[PDB]
Amino acid sequence: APMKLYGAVMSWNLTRCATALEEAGSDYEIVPINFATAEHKSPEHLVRNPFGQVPALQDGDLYLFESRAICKYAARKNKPELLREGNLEEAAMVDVWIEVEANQYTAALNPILFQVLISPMLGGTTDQKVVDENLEKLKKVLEVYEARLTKCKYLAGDFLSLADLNHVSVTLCLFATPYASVLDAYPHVKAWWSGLMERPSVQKVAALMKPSA
Amino acid sequence: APMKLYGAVMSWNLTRCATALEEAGSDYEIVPINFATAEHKSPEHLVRNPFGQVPALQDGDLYLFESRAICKYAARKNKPELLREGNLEEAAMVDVWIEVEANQYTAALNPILFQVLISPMLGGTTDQKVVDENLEKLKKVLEVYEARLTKCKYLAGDFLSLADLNHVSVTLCLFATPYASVLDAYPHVKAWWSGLMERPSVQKVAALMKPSA
Ligand SMILES: CCNc1nc(NC(C)C)nc(SC[C@H](NC(=O)CC[C@H](N)C(=O)O)C(=O)NCC(=O)O)n1
Ligand SMILES: CCNc1nc(NC(C)C)nc(SC[C@H](NC(=O)CC[C@H](N)C(=O)O)C(=O)NCC(=O)O)n1
Repeated sequence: APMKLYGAVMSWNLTRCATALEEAGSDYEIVPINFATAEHKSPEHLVRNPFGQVPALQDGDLYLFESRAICKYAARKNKPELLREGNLEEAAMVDVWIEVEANQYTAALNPILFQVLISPMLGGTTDQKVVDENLEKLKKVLEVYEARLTKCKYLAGDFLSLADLNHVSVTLCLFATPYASVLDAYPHVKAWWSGLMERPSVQKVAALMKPSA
Repeated sequence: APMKLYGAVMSWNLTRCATALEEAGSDYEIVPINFATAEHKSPEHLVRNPFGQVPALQDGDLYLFESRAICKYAARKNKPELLREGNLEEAAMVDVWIEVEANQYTAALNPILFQVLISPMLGGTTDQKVVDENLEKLKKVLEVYEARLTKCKYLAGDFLSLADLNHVSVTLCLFATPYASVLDAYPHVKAWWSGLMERPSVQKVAALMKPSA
């Protein structure tokens, strides 16, 4: 009996777990959730995430939330080589660039991507000040990324981590704007990305969320 | 032998490394970085963290950064009970609530903490509407916490774990500001903090912060 990825396939949080599991090879069924009815906020979803969010990933009697916790369990079933926790120096850095995403990448991206995508489709318009400010930010943050792989071939060094995979969900949405010309004038990160895109679980993902939202 | 933790102790990121370090019994020295002279952007420090912030650990010729990455190292070096790896249900409980603090506890404490401590250092002032408006987000996350620590001794189990220790830092800073009464309305969160104040290692950081009494 496979795993249920709860919540909508639009969200890069959720198209984060599924990049984990599809790369994992896990067994995952996505079960969509109704925000319209508030079913993310029932007793029925107040076992799967007691704040009231998605993703979850139910597994037997397992209720795991948060995106990046969830995306880990993918790793330690499926290819634990994604984690690399045979090595307290290699697990070290895989957790450096796991975190560098949540706090330096996404954190600059998110601001561009709910201004050119969440806000407009909600009736507000693109606030271009706040587009510009985080573009800059995401520039800076893109410098480091270039260096890191101007040297190492990847992010936690020279193997496929959970770190890299964690990057694509939200990055695909840049390519859903014309704002992913940033990715190109840094040459080592661009070509890095393509790599992931080439990989054929970005592709299930990169068509998972393409169709509908 | 010895581990190097860079960054001022006024940072509460930095005091969250340097408390995972204490429980784990590691061997760390805190070398100060200093914001005023911009020691953090020194072409020096950009080798311990290319972004330009504290913390970074130095261990060996290995540098880490990102608080949460480096409280992984401490648990994954000198005390592997703290993560419970090799037990996917318990090791997965832990990662979860490591996101929980990151996204639900601190993500509301942050701007409380900034409003009432940092902000007065620059401009004179605290935005009491910010303070009030993340206060109630924090009252909201508490209630889960109350739910979960009636099910459980500690956060991820009845084991102690990274999980509760990653909280200790900001909760302390929370007793700096006048809103540290909010944990009275929730008795089981009160136990568990005060419980976890008894630890040698929480007090070692209690008086790294305040001078002492
Ligand atoms: C462009 C697409 N962006 C978009 N569209 C919509 N549309 C809607 C149907 C909401 N849904 C989503 S995020 C849902 C959200 N999750 C979270 O932010 C959870 C993220 C958390 N840090 C972790 O990874 O668990 C949550 O529960 N919302 C909190 C709540 O409503 O209480 N994204
Ligand atoms: C007594 C005041 N304590 C105080 N005052 C200020 N701001 C003002 C006081 C000036 N800074 C903070 S710590 C959070 C942040 N570090 C980063 O977030 C680090 C990024 C990463 N997530 C991490 O955990 O290391 C930063 O301070 N680092 C600064 C940096 O970016 O270099 N606290």
